[PDB]
Amino acid sequence: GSMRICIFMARGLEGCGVTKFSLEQRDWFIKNGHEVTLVYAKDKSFTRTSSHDHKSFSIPVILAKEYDKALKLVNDCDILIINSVPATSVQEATINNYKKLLDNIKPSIRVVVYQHDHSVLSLRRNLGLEETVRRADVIFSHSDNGDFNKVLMKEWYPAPTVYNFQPPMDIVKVRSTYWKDVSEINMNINRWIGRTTTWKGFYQMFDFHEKFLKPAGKSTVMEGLERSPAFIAIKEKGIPYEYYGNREIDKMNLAPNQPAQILDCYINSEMLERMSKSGFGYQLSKLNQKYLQRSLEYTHLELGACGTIPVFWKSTGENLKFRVDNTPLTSHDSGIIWFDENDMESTFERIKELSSDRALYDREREKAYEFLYQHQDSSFCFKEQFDIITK
Amino acid sequence: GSMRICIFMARGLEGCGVTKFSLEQRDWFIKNGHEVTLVYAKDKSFTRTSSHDHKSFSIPVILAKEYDKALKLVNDCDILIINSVPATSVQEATINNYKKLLDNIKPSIRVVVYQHDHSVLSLRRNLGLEETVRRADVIFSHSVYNFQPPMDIVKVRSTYWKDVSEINMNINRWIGRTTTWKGFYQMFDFHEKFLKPAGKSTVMEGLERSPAFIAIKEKGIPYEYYGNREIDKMNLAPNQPAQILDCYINSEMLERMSKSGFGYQLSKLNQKYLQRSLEYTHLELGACGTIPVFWKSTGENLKFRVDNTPLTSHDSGIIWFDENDMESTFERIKELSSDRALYDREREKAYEFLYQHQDSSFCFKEQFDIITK
DNA sequence: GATACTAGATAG
DNA sequence: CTATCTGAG
Ligand SMILES: O=c1ccn([C@@H]2O[C@H](COP(=O)(O)OP(=O)(O)O)[C@@H](O)[C@H]2O)c(=O)[nH]1
Ligand SMILES: O=c1ccn([C@@H]2O[C@H](COP(=O)(O)OP(=O)(O)O)[C@@H](O)[C@H]2O)c(=O)[nH]1
Ligand SMILES: [Cl-]
Repeated sequence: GSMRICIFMARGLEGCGVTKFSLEQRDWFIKNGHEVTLVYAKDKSFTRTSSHDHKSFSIPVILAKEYDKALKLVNDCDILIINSVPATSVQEATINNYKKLLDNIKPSIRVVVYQHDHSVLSLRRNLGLEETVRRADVIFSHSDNGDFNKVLMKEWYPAPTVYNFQPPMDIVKVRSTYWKDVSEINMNINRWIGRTTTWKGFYQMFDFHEKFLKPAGKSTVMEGLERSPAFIAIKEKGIPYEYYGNREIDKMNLAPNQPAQILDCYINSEMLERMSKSGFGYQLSKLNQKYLQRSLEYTHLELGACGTIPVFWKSTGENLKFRVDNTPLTSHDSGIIWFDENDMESTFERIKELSSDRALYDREREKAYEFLYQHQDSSFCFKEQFDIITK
Repeated sequence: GSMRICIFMARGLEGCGVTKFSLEQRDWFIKNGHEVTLVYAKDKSFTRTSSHDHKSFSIPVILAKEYDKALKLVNDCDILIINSVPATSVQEATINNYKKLLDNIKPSIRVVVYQHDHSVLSLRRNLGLEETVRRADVIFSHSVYNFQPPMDIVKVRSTYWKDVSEINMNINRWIGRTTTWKGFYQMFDFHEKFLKPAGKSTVMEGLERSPAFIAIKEKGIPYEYYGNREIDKMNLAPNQPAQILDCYINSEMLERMSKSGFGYQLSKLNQKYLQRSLEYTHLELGACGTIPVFWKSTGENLKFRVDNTPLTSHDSGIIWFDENDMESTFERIKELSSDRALYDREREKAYEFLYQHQDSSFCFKEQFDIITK
């Protein structure tokens, strides 16, 4: 009903899914007639702060020394949406003032908390999440069976209702901006996008390239594999690769019989353009079923929306439920290739078929785009969330 | 016996440690009967070029358009000492001519290369380091032979050492640069929690402006900034924030330090970069007559030149600043500020220890012998 | 195969 | 502070 919305990332602007969600959320609220202020605590900085285009509208605030500025911001809205909380690495002043903010927000402001993390390992790396949840008037999580719901919430309430949510994207806009004529897509390029955490399936991508793609003369690119501590393991296993920074992308060896070409971190818009011209995009996220309900990740949606053939993790499609009828995603003729770890041959065979038949290729991606649109477009999902928020 | 030495700073004259080493090296060679020419590439300019007194003899050359001039200079010596190489921010003409230079000097010239960098991050900003190693006849590193950047400690004392009666015990002077391992955050902290409340004053010289100040501000650290122009407007009275000087003239700082109760050099060098090498700012404190306050782990990681034992295992008169127990550090400082006799006793100790550890008379002799045979 | 997941230092 | 590089809990 035409309200003022303050979207708050108290952990900081990290540049990944929480930042992307906040940006898509802002867009939806603006598109639907509401006013939005996007605020983030800058007490902690992150590598991917520039990955998304937010600087022309985001408002940074140092919780440690600008409590007053933060307080006026969060209190100048009708609905306060908190998508992240301070990390366990911040100084006492930061968590102290954050907690102080929670206590001094007008009682009338509707506080909505979205928990974006899955594993308890990540959930524990938060400070003030308990007081955040206690002040929340509405709470969303990615799964009724996840650690947030089954571990933390039971720990705090031995209780408010926790609603499920999917992180939506304006899939129409992405396509309108990057979709390419199939004739301009290089069937030899296989592009994986993700992060350096085991459940993103980087090991499986290296394995698939070594056993099927490389031998078949194809090229593999992996974007987003930052050299964080987790990357140490890739070095210890002795996996072959060629690493490139963001200022040396054009110096990437995209010829056959080459190791996987790795990119550190990417600018979202630049990646979408490269992907729109890539034969196959890979998103191998493979979370434990307990974390899956209806949520695909932004990288899943980005593949389908930009026009490449999406290659997803089978068990992920099997354990996720289509938004329209709650049926497994794998039960639909979506055009998506469900990467099978125990049978990569069939996976590569499907890829071969598509690579040699532009018509079949085009038909299949059109199916993927419409399937993904129906499943997680902002026009549907944010409306569901809005109804729950204003319930 | 006497020889012609050309000291070449191909990166340019930055005005810090490499520049200081080059000038001290020139002094030692000249002092020991050798002819010296000091050459530097002016392709890249720097802020602290005038920090050290070199204009009366230094020879600038633009590698990009004075190759012939450069070639005749570096070829006009018996020993060529290369103390720095071109930065990656130089135009192709600069590095191209530098490599060409290495390939055209007489094969008979002894080329000595000194690697002053510590972290690999500083190394990756060096060009032509490949061909430099190839042409090099002798190579030195801080931690291939090891070396310590020596200074003529006795000469500094002789020029600035003041009677304890002339020293202001309330002044705490930190010297360094705007890079976290120089320990400026610890100095700010120490002033806030111990020095300021005790009515003491703190001056921090060398903190050049940089993006790091964005972080200093965000942390809400109080400070008053001064350019080398209005050093006269510096408020040294009690109850003041740390007083910062952006850049300093070496000779001027030594004079200021010689009259300061305590000098601080809080560089924290990971044990990997530490072997025997202290920095010039370390030596400068002990040489001008102030009480040196150094970083504890730095002294624990470094080995004394005389017997290879940790510096901290000696009764050196040096106050080892302990981030984990700053109160004890402050109590040590108070103790010395109260008894001028004890104060004099400790610095005399510091001077002799530092002299024995890294005076040019010892270190440059050691390096010359390595260079010779 | 914890492939079960997720800093610290230094230069400009 | 951001970008970049080493190599952990
Ligand atoms: O270096 C990177 C890494 C990620 N992203 C984007 O950040 C979002 C990450 O959301 P997702 O839920 O897919 O992954 P996660 O939040 O778990 O990293 C997606 O829009 C990615 O395209 C980006 O622009 N650059
Ligand atoms: O603004 C400044 C900064 C430094 N120095 C001098 O430059 C040298 C720096 O060498 P050091 O090894 O102490 O540290 P670096 O700056 O080379 O890492 C010392 O003689 C300092 O006194 C100076 O004269 N002015
Ligand atoms: Cl220098």
